Amino acid sequence: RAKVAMSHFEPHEYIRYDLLEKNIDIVRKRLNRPLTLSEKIVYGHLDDPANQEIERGKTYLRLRPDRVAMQDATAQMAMLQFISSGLPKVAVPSTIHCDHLIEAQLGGEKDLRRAKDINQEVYNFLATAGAKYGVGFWRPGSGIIHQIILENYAYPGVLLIGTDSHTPNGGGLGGICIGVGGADAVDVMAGIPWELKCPKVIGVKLTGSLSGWTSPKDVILKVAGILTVKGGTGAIVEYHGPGVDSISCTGMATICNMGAEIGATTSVFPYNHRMKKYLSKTGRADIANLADEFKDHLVPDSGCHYDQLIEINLSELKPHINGPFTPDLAHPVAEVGSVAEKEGWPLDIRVGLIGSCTNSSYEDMGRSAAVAKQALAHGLKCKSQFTITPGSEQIRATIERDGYAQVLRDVGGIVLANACGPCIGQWDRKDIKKGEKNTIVTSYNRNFTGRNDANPETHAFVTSPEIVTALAIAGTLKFNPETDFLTGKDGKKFKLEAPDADELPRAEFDPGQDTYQHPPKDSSGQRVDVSPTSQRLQLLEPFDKWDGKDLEDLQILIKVKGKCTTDHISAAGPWLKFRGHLDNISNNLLIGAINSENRKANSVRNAVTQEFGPVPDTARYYKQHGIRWVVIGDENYGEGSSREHRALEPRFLGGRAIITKSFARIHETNLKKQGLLPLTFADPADYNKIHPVDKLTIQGLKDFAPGKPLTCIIKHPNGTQETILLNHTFNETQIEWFRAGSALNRMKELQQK
Ligand SMILES: O=C(O)C[C@@](O)(C[N+](=O)[O-])C(=O)O
Ligand code: SF4
Repeated sequence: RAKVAMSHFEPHEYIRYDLLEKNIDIVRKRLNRPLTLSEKIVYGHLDDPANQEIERGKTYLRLRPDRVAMQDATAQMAMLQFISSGLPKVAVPSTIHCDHLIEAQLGGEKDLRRAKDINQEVYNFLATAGAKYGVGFWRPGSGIIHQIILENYAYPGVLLIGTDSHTPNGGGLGGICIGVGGADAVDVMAGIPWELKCPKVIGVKLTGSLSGWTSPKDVILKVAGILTVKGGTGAIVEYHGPGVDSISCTGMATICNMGAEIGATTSVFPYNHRMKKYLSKTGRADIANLADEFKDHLVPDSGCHYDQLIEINLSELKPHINGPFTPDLAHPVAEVGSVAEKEGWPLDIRVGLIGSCTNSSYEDMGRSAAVAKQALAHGLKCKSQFTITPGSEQIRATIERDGYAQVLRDVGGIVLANACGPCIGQWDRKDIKKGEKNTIVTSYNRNFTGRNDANPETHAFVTSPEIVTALAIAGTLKFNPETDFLTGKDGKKFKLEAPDADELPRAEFDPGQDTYQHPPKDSSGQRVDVSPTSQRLQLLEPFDKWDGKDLEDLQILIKVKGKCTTDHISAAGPWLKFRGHLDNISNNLLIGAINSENRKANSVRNAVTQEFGPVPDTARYYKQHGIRWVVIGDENYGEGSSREHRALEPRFLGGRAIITKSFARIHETNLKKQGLLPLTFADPADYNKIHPVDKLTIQGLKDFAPGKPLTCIIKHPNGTQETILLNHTFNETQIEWFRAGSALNRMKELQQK
């Protein structure tokens, strides 16, 4: 066909639209119905399109992703498990991005230099394992994973998996980009088919066009409010309609990115002329030309069916700000000042933070600079503290060159290193004490309790970068940039004009400094060294195989009440230090979950000693004494970030099963991967039949089968027993993971020994 390379760093790996077309055509001859865009890309990547059972919401698809991307907080454990597989080289184009371990303290260069010294052991390990297994390495300072992927690796029609739940960002360039745990990335790096439950498809038809203060962020702040955080579970969100040509390519990436907050499998936009324009300005005009020739396969079929349709008229949409402790609590900016007042949310904004991969594009920085130049023209500067995170080195070098960084510095902003920083709590925040109630507004995406600064009483609101800038200048939520007046230096009242700015640089992007490290694909004789006394890295010891018996008289470690995110199960911030060390990071296990017994965090009753104490310590006491335990959870258990540490930590400390009303997708997959039993109540009311003191027996593991429920005997202290039924979503492939003790153990059994 054409021999067009997948990226500038892999000149030999060609885009296979011929394969994609061939597979779409085998499948549509079988289904004889129009296919949505996500169906064309996903089914076009099936391992076996002639025989695969295809039913939305029901069958597991065996897929062949084109590439794997990892960020350094999840890459360490993905690579420790790849190292246990014993396999010599990764099977597909794979990259590591070092963006999660650079703490914000002093700003830019200073924080990067400190991070490189503090994290040397870990950056060393990743660069060395990268050179040895043939994984490309983007050095600390290079940029945030999703911005480097949009700029270099995402293209129309790619199926990409990343060990990070905001991998959907890549949907802004017409690709299917899906968040997974590190063990799923090991399947694909090992060359074995990746499995994904066939998604439902929610269509969102966009009408009209954006005007004035409304930006692409408002489309997904509005959708999250409509769908709620559990509304997109098990579905891909597919944006379509005449209003799509009104959104820049980075804007589409913004909207696809935050679809992670409604639990969606991923989001996607159809190939159009805004993507073509972005591909040509990022050195990939040959890929835009090839996608023009396969354009029919990169847009939805006429008359395709969506399982749910939502319509949004971009011309009526007005600025939104969401939170404070969930991303789906939506408010127009115009009314948040009055709702805050009512609910007792601090009206004064201590810190305004722009950037992160969600909103650090050249157009986002240009629009924020446009608001900032107006304030400057009246002698004002920010009343709140103000920080700016560039998404990549190329964006930092280009906004520096075109003068936007200096405008943002002149209004009082501090430019932070090109890294997650305050977005996952890597922020040395000193202006408030812990427990001090305060408000910060961000252009980020998640705004859950204690995530930006480990203070549970910080009220974080997510909005667009131009609104964070307007509100940072005002210093209060009780300011609506569309209506209200500011007072300059000179005494005159003035109103902020709506920001206008170029979406892409008129000149080319300035690539900034050299940050990519290609693997020697020659040499590769590296020795990965993990010191046996390291506190940051530890090689894995395999988990135990199943004993062949039912699980009797299980102790409940904790029955959790309400929301239980993976930041409640395995907190980030300070614990990022131990992401490559399973025993040390297991000391945060479930310390944020609320115990229904006393409604406290990290305070559970030890059944033997009858002392209330920390959840980690109690689980290690049960493990030490041979007591197998269970977690009982509520709805959407495991919501959030993809970190497989939330599944590895309960396995390591002696847990056996997690029984909930429902699971978020990535966490449920991660639990199955590590040999635990994620089970749901066949009747959710049965959550109330189980009390912390009850013991449980799960029966029927001997004839464990797809679609057959498991029986659970609740043993009450007084001698009463109640039998209830538990559903599970295991197919046969996955029951083999459970019988072997984990998916990695099963893979190593298939290597003939
Ligand atoms: O797992 C991590 O490293 C944290 C993270 O960036 C990742 N994520 O999976 O969403 C987040 O947003 O919580
Ligand atoms: S922590 Fe924030 S900036 Fe980093 S990859 Fe996740 S969403 Fe993006």
